[PDB]
Amino acid sequence: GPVCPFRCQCHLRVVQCSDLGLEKVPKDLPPDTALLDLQNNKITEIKDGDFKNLKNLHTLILINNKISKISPGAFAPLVKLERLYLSKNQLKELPEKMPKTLQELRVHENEITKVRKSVFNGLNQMIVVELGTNPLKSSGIENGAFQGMKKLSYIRIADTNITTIPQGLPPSLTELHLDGNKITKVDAASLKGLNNLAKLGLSFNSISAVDNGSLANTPHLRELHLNNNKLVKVPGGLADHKYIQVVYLHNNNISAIGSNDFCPPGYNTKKASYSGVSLFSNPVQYWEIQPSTFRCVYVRAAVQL
Amino acid sequence: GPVCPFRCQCHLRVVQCSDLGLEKVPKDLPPDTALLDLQNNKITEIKDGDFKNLKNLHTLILINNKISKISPGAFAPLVKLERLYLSKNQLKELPEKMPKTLQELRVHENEITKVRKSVFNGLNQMIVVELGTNPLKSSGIENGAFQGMKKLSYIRIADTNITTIPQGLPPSLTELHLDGNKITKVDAASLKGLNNLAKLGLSFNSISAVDNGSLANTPHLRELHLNNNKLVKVPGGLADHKYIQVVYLHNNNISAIGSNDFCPPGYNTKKASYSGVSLFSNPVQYWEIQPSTFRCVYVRAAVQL
Ligand SMILES: *[C@@H]1O[C@H](CO)[C@@H](O)[C@H](O)[C@H]1NC(C)=O
Ligand SMILES: *[C@@H]1O[C@H](CO)[C@@H](O)[C@H](O)[C@H]1NC(C)=O
Ligand SMILES: *[C@@H]1O[C@H](CO)[C@@H](O)[C@H](O)[C@H]1NC(C)=O
Ligand SMILES: *[C@@H]1O[C@H](CO)[C@@H](O)[C@H](O)[C@H]1NC(C)=O
Ligand SMILES: *[C@@H]1O[C@H](CO)[C@@H](O)[C@H](O)[C@H]1NC(C)=O
Ligand SMILES: *[C@@H]1O[C@H](CO)[C@@H](O)[C@H](O)[C@H]1NC(C)=O
Repeated sequence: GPVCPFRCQCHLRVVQCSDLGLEKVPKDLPPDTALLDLQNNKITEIKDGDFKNLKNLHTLILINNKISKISPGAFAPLVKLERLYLSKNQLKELPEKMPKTLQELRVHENEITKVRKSVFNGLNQMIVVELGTNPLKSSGIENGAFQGMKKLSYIRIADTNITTIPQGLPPSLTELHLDGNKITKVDAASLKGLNNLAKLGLSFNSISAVDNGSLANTPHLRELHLNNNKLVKVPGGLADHKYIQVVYLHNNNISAIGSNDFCPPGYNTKKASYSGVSLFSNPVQYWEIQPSTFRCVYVRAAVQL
Repeated sequence: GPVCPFRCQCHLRVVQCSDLGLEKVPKDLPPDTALLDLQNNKITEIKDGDFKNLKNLHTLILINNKISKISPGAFAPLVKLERLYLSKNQLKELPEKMPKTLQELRVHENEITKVRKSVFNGLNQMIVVELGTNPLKSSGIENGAFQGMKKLSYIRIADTNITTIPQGLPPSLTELHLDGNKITKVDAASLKGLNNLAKLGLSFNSISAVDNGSLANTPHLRELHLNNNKLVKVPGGLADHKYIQVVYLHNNNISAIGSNDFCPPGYNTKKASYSGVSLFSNPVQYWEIQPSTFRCVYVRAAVQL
């Protein structure tokens, strides 16, 4: 029969092996295991036999190991796998042939420099991907790499070397989080087809420009965080956009605000009302903003100067 | 209504906020939240209002933050809390007035130097405690500190400064893991009353002696790991013990093995059969062990010299 490794706790389909200095994945675990916690050990690779007879496993936590190598399909026997947590390891690339049931993949704080389309092909249950804190550059992401994920709703690539928004992002996305990178411009083509995008996080980059037409490509966008960048003007298209409600622009280089930067000239009843606009920590001062500029805002607390 | 903090994912009673550099616990989370994941942020303290209206919370993950301070009872509003994970933080002591529903407490890799009985009083649902990787000394553990936990089944104190087995341990214990400390002796009094103890992990200490009578105080002990210590002889009492099956003694200073070190002189049918005995990496050599010494072992693979 199955064995609980010495010091681990195996109770009610949970195998708890965190904090033990283990050097490889334990074998002979109970076949009905639903959650496997191997956080904070010293595992250095995942080999082909590591995950056999764990056909009920829905969660695998490998956070904070020393993994620098994963055999292709090492995870494929995990036919019910939904969550794969690989953060705080030493991966250079994403694992190939992950189980098609996968819903969430976390690879925060690795050494990832290449993101291949192939890793993601057929991963049609994937809803969330977290890839931040990696030395990754824009050249390292194949165009349309994330396109094979037809239900993908959330992606975050944060605190990396990327300099442009990835092209060919899946149109199912509702959240795109690209905070703390080295992005210098928002181009319209990267946002093309993102008609379900609700949130766009571009905070803490070096953005100096938003292409005209950019935001019209995210017609249902509701929240736009562009604080802590190098903007010299408010992004074009806010007045004509019908869904935008939250626009953070604090800590930028904006020296003037024109009268139709936020509001169209005539009250447009089809345009959603602003709930939050931040403009503080910019060269423009409250006394340089024409009163009319926020005529379409009716909650006075919404605008923060 | 409730708010999902920007970049977090709130889905099906799970609030996923890992890897965001957050500096405090988010407020206004959905009231039905069952699991809250705040792993890998920059939270520096838990204040009194932090956990209100989270009455369905069963799991709280605060692993890998910078927490150096927790107000007494900050966690008490968490009336359904079962798992509290506080590993990889900067705590100096354990939180006071934890919820009485608590089943598992993990505080691996903190700066804990004092363990008070008071923290554990009334925690009668507690089954597992992990306290390893802490600068903790034996003087820092009040006598009988763990005694208030009447269902406690597992405790691990590993990779600390402790030099003796804690006294007044709860008699419900089935596992005691004290690997990698600075323990120098096994005294019988520390083991007194541990009649449910099945596993005893004392590996990687500086143990030079096991008091006679020690193991008789754990009458139902099945596994005893004493490898990587400074033993000069096999621990007394193994021949008379009726339950011991696994005895690891590799990497010690054992220079001789007497004929009744493991087996009683006459076959004792009430004594459980050895399944594993390790003796390699000791001064005694295979050619110095009288054949009869393992007469009560019938699986020849059991004994490793
Ligand atoms: C950007 O890439 C270089 C290697 O080309 C790396 O050394 C640097 O730390 C990266 N930035 C980060 C911290 O991701
Ligand atoms: C963007 O659009 C605005 C308003 O129509 C215009 O003033 C500006 O010159 C345009 N920029 C470019 C480079 O096309
Ligand atoms: C801000 O914009 C001005 C001109 O509009 C320019 O002189 C400057 O280089 C920009 N950046 C900073 C950080 O001041
Ligand atoms: C033992 O305690 C001292 C402080 O008295 C500490 O500096 C040392 O690192 C401790 N051992 C460990 C690593 O727990
Ligand atoms: C422990 O017991 C053994 C066997 O009865 C005996 O040889 C030994 O001297 C005892 N040690 C002490 C210090 O009582
Ligand atoms: C081992 O025991 C012997 C005497 O039996 C002693 O000389 C020595 O100090 C002990 N320790 C080591 C590490 O050899």
